[PDB]
Amino acid sequence: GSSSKLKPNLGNGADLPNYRWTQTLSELDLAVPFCVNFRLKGKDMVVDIQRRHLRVGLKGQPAIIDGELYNEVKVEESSWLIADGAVVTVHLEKINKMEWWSRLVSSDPEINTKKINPEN
Repeated sequence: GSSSKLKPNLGNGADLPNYRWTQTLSELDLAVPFCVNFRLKGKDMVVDIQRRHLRVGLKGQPAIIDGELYNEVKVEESSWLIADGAVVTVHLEKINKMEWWSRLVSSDPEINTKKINPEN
């Protein structure tokens, strides 16, 4: 069933405690900050973008994201990087490019999509 919902951010995505994302009809952009006492390198990260699954986290630690995506993405046109100041960013290209997602992964509360503003 459905559960309690969150108000969408100005980018039509969600602000969660550990990450935030925005979207258009065709893509989604995620930011995942890490607060660590070392320089964040690829070797420290396990990130796996699958057709309908996403995993993001530090090696040896509980993943920050590890869940079923709201809908399918084109892996070949999706990507991630470690941006300055230890912020991991992920870009997802949607397969159905005319659909508002209500959440990144199924374990997150949905945003209230009634409040989406297509113009942004």
